[PDB]
Amino acid sequence: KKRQWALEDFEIGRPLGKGKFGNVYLAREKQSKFILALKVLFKAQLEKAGVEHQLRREVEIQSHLRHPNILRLYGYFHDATRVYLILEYAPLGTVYRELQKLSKFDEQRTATYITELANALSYCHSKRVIHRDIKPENLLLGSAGELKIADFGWSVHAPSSRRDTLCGTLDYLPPEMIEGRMHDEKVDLWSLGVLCYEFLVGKPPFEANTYQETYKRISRVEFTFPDFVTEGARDLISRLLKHNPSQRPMLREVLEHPWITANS
Ligand SMILES: O=C(O)c1ccc(Nc2nccc(Nc3ccccc3C(=O)O)n2)cc1
Repeated sequence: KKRQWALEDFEIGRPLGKGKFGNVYLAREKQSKFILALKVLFKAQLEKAGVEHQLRREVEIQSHLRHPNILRLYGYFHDATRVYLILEYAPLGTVYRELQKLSKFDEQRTATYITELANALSYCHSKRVIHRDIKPENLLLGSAGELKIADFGWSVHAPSSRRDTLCGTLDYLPPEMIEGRMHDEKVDLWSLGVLCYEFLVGKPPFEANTYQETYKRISRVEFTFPDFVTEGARDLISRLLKHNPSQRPMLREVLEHPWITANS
């Protein structure tokens, strides 16, 4: 690295999105004309949530990991009242919008995203990095439409223990992370299972009206397949969404699954 920037090196463009600790803007590196994403955090909005030692992880991890399906993080710098992150810019938005845009995905688009996803995960896992936060809203799209994993905020070394207060929805967490038990790389395989189901049905398999009824549905692994989901998909999803971490497949089996060869 060896490059410390300032808000003055970038011409902020249109607001890409968000509203949490801050926003994400399209931005232009004045010197080289380079285009990227600049995510701003108000600093104050962070401290009062103690992410200090977690946003620290988001920045450090996502910085060293380099893979075509991982969103690259270039560097960062703090304002007088803020903290900006210099991220790779993903031209086609989040996968979350792609969904509200098509409702469901076909078996080739689902099989392909699941592929790129498994490869990308197999990499982080090659390095004991577990994401634990695979939402279709933490999945971007590169200029050629390839899936790109982002927001390694909840990322962590593994095997590990979850203190973590686990704020938002449970739609994507496995019985172990929700019943606050220990866990490993296998948590990212249950998530891959959910995504697959969501990419094909339009909603997650455990979706509920309350955090509490989802919690049940998850721990008891209670999910059903609408009539259109093909067998080959039910199979893979049923293989991934098994309660016992050790019984879920490896990524090879996922990248080799018969039905997975209905992609690109
Ligand atoms: O549709 C659009 O206009 C749209 C949405 C997304 C992108 N890409 C992009 N690139 C880099 C970072 C990034 N962060 C986010 C942007 C909005 C919401 C959440 C995030 C995030 O941090 O995951 N989003 C481009 C256009």
